[PDB]
Amino acid sequence: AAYKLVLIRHGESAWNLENRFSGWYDADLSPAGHEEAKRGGQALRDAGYEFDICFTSVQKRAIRTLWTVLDAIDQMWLPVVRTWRLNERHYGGLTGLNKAETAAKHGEAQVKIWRRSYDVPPPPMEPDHPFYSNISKDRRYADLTEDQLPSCESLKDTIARALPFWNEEIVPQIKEGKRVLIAAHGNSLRGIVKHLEGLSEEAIMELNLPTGIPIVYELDKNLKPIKPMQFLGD
Amino acid sequence: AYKLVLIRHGESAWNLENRFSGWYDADLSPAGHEEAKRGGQALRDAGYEFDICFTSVQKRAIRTLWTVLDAIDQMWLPVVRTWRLNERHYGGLTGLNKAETAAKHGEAQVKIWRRSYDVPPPPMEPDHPFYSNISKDRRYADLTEDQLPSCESLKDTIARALPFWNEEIVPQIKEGKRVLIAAHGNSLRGIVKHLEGLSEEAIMELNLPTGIPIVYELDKNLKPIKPMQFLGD
Ligand SMILES: Cc1ccc(S(=O)(=O)Nc2cc3c(c(O)c2O)C(=O)c2ccccc2C3=O)cc1
Ligand SMILES: [Cl-]
Repeated sequence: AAYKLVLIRHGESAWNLENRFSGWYDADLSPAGHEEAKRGGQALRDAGYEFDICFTSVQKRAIRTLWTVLDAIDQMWLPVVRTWRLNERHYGGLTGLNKAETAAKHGEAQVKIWRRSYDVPPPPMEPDHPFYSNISKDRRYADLTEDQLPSCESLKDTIARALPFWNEEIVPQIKEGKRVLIAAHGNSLRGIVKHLEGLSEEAIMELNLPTGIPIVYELDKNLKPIKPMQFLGD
Repeated sequence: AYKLVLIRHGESAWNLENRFSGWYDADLSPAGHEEAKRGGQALRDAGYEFDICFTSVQKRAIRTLWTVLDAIDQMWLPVVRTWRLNERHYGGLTGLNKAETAAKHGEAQVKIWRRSYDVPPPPMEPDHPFYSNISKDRRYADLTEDQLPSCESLKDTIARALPFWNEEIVPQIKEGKRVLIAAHGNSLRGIVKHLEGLSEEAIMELNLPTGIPIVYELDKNLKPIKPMQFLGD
């Protein structure tokens, strides 16, 4: 086809292992997550993939995944663009809580409702939240407007601030013929996949992208996929 | 009072820094990596923050930058890569050690190359082991015929580094962005020469230390207000 696009979700984070809601908390890769990013890199290398430009979030689990991939494929020299707009979903008050704490405080019913809903957000991260200053006052978000910096996000909110970056900064590069690598997060990548395949809310909430595995799209000139997404590996 | 930080990468693999590594894309050795880590830790201990980073398209400089950013928890910063901050291109000498260089070209000529500001080494010819590896590397595919060097004098290196400094780095500094530059001995020599208004002789005598943060305090005209400062112990 005309174009080729590659996506990868960051490998396992240290809070993926603790089973805690990271969201905008900047958790690093776990050692296993680093190995995942490395195997994804080796997969892209064995298949001879070349890129011209890379996009990622401002979160180090995604960034380190990109670094590990670029290292594996000997393309550390590529231009890299970072944006908060490819960040993980902001999980508001749930940030920092594990499964048990979440259920204990909100109940199994409320947790299932949040879990299965597309447009209902978790509660907001309030100023007394233990990660409030760590996230909301981080200087990497200093240039965001009052409206842009979320206290919480539904999957809808997430996709809503992710697709403008896709349309305005990524799409033109692709149509310029640049071969794009996007290393990011499950939910921000869900936005892109939903747009690409024209999926429904139910369908996208059913899609679970695996950590650290390359996802290949073959696109026509209008960025319509000519076939289903493909995973790279062994 | 603007604040500018430079860092020169450390040791590369296979003893390549003593083999005119030049435009060959040698990786850091584990020791060179550790140097970058100590420099990063130095910057962390001193509480330095940056807003933007510049580096070359060579992985020993890029991995130096990555290591520093990891160490100071600023992996999220915007990063700009440019061939214009590459190490000096050593042409036909690239990859040779001292004895091989003297044996192939003679002591007289080697001394002349070594002490001259504007005499380049011979070009890297098609039979050189790195000829296609460098000249055909796709990261330089957009360079024009004049821009892609077969060899460089120190004058040439500085001449292609300073327009990047002027056009891309200077505006950032003047907007108050705190700049980090991770690059190579000779490209950084170019910047230091421009900053301190040094002569050809002085800049050929200047040897910037590796893996140590180098701090400049500049006034509004980007003239240094004091000597360069090193961070560590
Ligand atoms: C940190 C964490 C706590 C609980 C779980 S779970 O065992 O219930 N599995 C799980 C849970 C959720 C989710 C999930 O995908 C899941 O596998 C969600 O997507 C989700 C979205 C918005 C609010 C809450 C959730 C949610 O709790 C997983 C991860
Ligand atoms: Cl980078």
